[PDB]
Amino acid sequence: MVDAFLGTWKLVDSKNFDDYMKSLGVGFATRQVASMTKPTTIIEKNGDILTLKTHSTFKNTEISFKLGVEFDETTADDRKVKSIVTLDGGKLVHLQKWDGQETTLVRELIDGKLILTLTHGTAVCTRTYEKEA
Ligand SMILES: CCCCCCCCCCCCCCCCCC(=O)O
Repeated sequence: MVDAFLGTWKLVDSKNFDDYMKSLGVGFATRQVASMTKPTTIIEKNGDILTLKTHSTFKNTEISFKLGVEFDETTADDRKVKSIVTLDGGKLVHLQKWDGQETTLVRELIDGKLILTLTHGTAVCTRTYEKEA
């Protein structure tokens, strides 16, 4: 049900990522490098386990999860969170919880592009990824 999300994706547009990072308490120097970084996101499946890799010249991350089953995660900015990823309205919705805080990472396909919407506090960031062959 997730299959159109699978593959290798490259960042091609970013709006309000600094706002999002600052809301999370990321320091200025990290925000500065991150603002010029273009990650590659690789989404693969093996049975109902999904692996999501984010690779860049700055930070790399990898998570594996079953849809609808909570997992522990340590984010790129070193938050230790309780996470769950589900399909909702055809969107891949990743909710992270820690210290009573929450943030959502929502992925939706629009005209073949992967749109990642990141919300924390009032900050709303929209990052667009395009498929690599
Ligand atoms: C792994 C590369 C992530 C993007 C560059 C480094 C950012 C580090 C500080 C902010 C981390 C916030 C949580 C992760 C944001 C992921 C954004 C994305 O996948 O495009």
